[PDB]
Parts: sequence; structure tokens; C-alpha cells
Amino acid sequence: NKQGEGPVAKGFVQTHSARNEKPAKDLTESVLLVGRRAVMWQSLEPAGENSMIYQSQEELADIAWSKREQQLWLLNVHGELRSLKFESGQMVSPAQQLKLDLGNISSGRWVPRRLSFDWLHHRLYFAMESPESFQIISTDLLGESAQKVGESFDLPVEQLEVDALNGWIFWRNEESLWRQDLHGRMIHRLLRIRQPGWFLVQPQHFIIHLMLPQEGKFLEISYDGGFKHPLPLPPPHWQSFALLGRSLLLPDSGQLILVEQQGQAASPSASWPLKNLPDCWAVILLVPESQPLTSAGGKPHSLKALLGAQAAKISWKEPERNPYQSA
Ligand SMILES: *[C@@H]1O[C@H](CO)[C@@H](O)[C@H](O)[C@H]1NC(C)=O
Repeated sequence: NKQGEGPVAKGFVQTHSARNEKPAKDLTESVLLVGRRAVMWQSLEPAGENSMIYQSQEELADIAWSKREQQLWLLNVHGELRSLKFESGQMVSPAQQLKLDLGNISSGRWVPRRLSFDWLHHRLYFAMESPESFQIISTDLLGESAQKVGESFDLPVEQLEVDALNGWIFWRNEESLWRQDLHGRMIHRLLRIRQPGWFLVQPQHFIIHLMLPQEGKFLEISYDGGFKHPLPLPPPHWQSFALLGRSLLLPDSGQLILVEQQGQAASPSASWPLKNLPDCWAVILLVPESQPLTSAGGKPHSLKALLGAQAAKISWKEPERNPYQSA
């Protein structure tokens, strides 16, 4: 306060352990880089395959990727949804058209553009476009159990993602990024930047990592939205990205740049050819850490035990939710 200083509150805390660094000789991850017309699967070995997964002549509006089923749903610019299941980077099943009911919620016409996947409830989230407003509305994989969350807004979201484990849906406009839960109870706006680009969500890190192609610098956005932090970036404007540990994937139009966010982009650690792709609006990493079922923190407390002659009623408290987690 103005007059003085209060007492000192002490706390003991340990941060998490260092992630193991895989070199250029021993990189074994797999990626899907997704274009508007050319969707391609690549393996990050020194001897890696540069193979086509799927080619669509129509422009694809948004994608959604599942880990447990390996399915890339496809939504075009018209609004007809094609469900396409793959297996390990190639065709096992073709595209199936999935029809969606409007119901009594969608009173007027609305067309789809957006795709996102919850892996805990197996529940799809899409926002709509009105031919006069942009309104988020949730349904099942089959599609009949449709009900809407939130309120319509005029600003177009360009990218929708799900952090299922912490219970959040992020929609990001050209005006702001927003944070909202799965049941429609609480709605929060995070940060105000004119035209942000692509964001990637890590659920264990609790950090939204975002690249502006207009600014061309790092930006860190937290889940409450009040924390903003830059880092030094290698210079080239990449439309999307993926993060693999301490290494950063930056796709050029002919190669891929492997940097550890301090070395230059002119000398990558390893390069993989991307010559069939025109541009990279969506870089998707195939790790099991991209969709964890593990919340990665747990210790019970307040153990109460009420006993008897030959029995006991024993009650404990669940570990509490964090503010970066949801209800
Ligand atoms: C940090 O160290 C103290 C002192 O040894 C210990 O009691 C505490 O458990 C540590 N904190 C964590 C979160 O491990």
C-alpha cells in the first residue's frame, strides 16, 4: 500500500522436468501438412517418405483430426461435410457425406465452414455463416443431437480448436481470440490484436502458442488472457506451424525448416521436401501428447475416516480444479 509493505507469504513449488531432445538423426515423428487442394502426410526421418494422402480439387474450409480413430473430416467452401477415415497416412476408407439437421434452433439458413474435435465426449463443434452472423453450435458424430452455445457475432473466426482435457473451446476472430467452455456457461475474451494468425493448443503446457504472419514474431497467450510474452524468432511469412518439443516446424514452399527458436532459418538442422504443396494453412503433428487423456497432476487431500466394530466409512476430497482448467 502507500504507507508500507505487508508480510511475506512463502510457498514451495517445483516445475516439470525437461523434455528429451531428439536430434536430426533420430527424429521419428510424423506430420500431416494440409493444403486447400493437397493434403499430404510426411515422416520426419532422415530417410522419410514424401507421400500423398488425399487430393481434393474443391477448396477445403476447415479440418479436424482424431487420434483414436485416425479420421480427417473435410468441409468445403459450400458447406457440405465429407467424413474421411484414414489409417497411418494412407487410404483405408473414402469420403462419406455426413448430413446435418437444422432443427428448431437454426430458424433461418446457416451454412457450415468450421471443424473441431472433442475427444472426451466425441462431440463435434461447428460455427455457421448466415446469408444476411457467426454462431457456434454443438452436435454428436452422428449429427442429430444438435444444440447451440453462446450468441451470434458478425466477426469471422478463421480457426476453431478444442482443448478437451481442460474443457475449453477457443474461437479466434480477426478481432480477438475467445475462450469458452463445453456447456455454454462461461464466456471470456482473451486478447485484442488486429488480424492474428494460426494458434496451437498444448493442454499440459497451458500455453496458447500463436504466430502472426503480419507481425512475424512470437506471441504467448495464456488461458486467462492476461499474460503476453514474446520470444526471438528466426526470420524468413508462414501461415501455420507445429511445435515439437524445443524444436519449431516452419514450412517453406519447397522444404521444411527445423529450428530450435535461436538458430537461423537459413541453416536448418534437417530438411524434408514439400514441393507439391502450394502453401501451408494447417500443419498437424501426430503425437499422442497432442491429445492427452492424462491431466498430469494429482494428489488427494483431507482424508476423513469414520470407523466401527467391523467396518469403516472413509471419505476423501478430490483434487481441485485449476483456473486454467474448467468445470
Ligand atoms: C521443494 O523443496 C522442498 C524442500 O525440500 C520440499 O519440501 C518440496 O516438496 C519441494 N516442492 C515440490 C513441489 O516438490
